[PDB]
Amino acid sequence: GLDAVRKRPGMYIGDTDDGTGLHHMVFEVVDNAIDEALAGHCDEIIVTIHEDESVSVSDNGRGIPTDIHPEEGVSAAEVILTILGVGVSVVNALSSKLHLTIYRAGQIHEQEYHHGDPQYPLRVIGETDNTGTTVRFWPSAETFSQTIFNVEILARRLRELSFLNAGVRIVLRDERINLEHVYDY
Ligand SMILES: Cc1[nH]c(C(=O)Nc2nc3c(O[C@@H](C)c4ccccc4)cc(C(=O)O)cc3s2)c(Cl)c1Cl
Repeated sequence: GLDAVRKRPGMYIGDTDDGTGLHHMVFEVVDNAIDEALAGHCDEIIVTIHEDESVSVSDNGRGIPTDIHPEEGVSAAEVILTILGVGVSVVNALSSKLHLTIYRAGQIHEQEYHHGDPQYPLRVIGETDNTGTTVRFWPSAETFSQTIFNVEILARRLRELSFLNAGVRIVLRDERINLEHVYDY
């Protein structure tokens, strides 16, 4: 039901004009990585503001499940990204593009979406000794009247999450000003 999200984004992500809803897009992805840390699976989260104005969030948790979901006939990861915290499916719906990478059970999986529509089924692209999830997303300029992330707004929330989740190392990178901050209680 991502149609409803695109039609009334304010109801799902908050104010699309004043910067709050825009930064909520990053916070929703980070909150999924924090849940992975609370469960004891993740101890490092890297949040990057890219030169292209996109944001990536990488965790070293379990990685989103990749096995086919019986009811849906597609990867569990696709079901989580494409069917309605508000959930990462809201971030996907309101992103012109989203790139998902999963490191799980010795394999690297990827899927790309445009406005929440998968471009191809989740595919294995290589081998890895690591586990975790990376989401890179480009917020839709059709939804958000401002799409430029403020490193100070992200920094304040990441500092809070670092404090509240001691033992998670949170790295904030802003490629636009070559900034890196490490939050580790
Ligand atoms: C940056 C980032 N990281 C994650 C992330 O790691 N999420 C993971 N979710 C699971 C998991 O629950 C799935 C089936 C589920 C997700 C939402 C609601 C209900 C169910 C199950 C398992 C498992 O059984 O191994 C592992 C994971 S890891 C997300 Cl989402 C985002 Cl965004």
